[PDB]
Amino acid sequence: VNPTVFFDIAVDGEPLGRVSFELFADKVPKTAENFRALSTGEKGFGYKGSCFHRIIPGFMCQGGDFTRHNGTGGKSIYGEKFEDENFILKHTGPGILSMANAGPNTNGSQFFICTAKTEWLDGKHVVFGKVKEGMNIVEAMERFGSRNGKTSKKITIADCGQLE
Ligand SMILES: CO[C@@H]1CC/C=C/c2cccc(c2)[C@@H](C)OC(=O)[C@@H]2CCCN(N2)C(=O)[C@H](C)NC(=O)[C@H](C(C)C)NC(=O)[C@@H]1C
Repeated sequence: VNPTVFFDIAVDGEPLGRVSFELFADKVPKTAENFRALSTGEKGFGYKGSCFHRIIPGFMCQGGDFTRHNGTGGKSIYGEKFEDENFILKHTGPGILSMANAGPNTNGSQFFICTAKTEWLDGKHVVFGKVKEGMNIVEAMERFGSRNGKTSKKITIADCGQLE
C-alpha cells in the first residue's frame, strides 16, 4: 500500500536511467506524503528539473533544491519547514532515502540517497523510503561526485512522478 515514485535521471542531457522508490507511508506518513507530492508536482511545484547538487562517493547523493538550484533552497508542501516526524527507521544500508536538513525540525524538500550504511546519521535525519529499482543508476551517479560533494556534471531529475 506504500506509494512508489520514480525519477528519470539524466547527466547534462544524457539519459542515465530510472530510479524508483518505496515511500514508507506506513511509518512516516507526513514525510512520505511530502516527497510523493513533490515527485508528482501536484501541488504546483516539485522536483522535476532539479539536480543532485552534492554527491559524495561511498556516502550519498543529495538533491531536492527546486527553489534556488544552489543547494540552499527547497520547501515542503506544508510550508517552508516541518518537524522531524520520527526516527524509527535507520540508515541501514545503500538505497535508504532520508531527509536533508539544517538542524532539528527543519525539513523542506531536500533529500538524500545513501550508497552505504550511514549509522552516524541515525536520529538526526528522518528516513522515509528506499530505492526499489535502479540502484545501479544511483551507483552510476556517484562517478560524477567527489570527496567534498561537488559534482563534475549536472545530474538532473529530467522527469518524475508516481507509479503506484
Ligand atoms: C549549502 O548548505 C549549507 C551547507 C550544508 C552541507 C555542507 C556539506 C559540504 C560537504 C560535505 C558535507 C556537507 C557532508 C559531511 O555532509 C553531507 O553531505 C550531508 C549528508 C546528509 C544530507 N546532508 N548533507 C544535509 O542534510 C546537510 C548537512 N544540510 C544541507 O545540505 C542544508 C540544506 C538542506 C538546506 N544546508 C545547510 O545546512 C547549509 C545552509
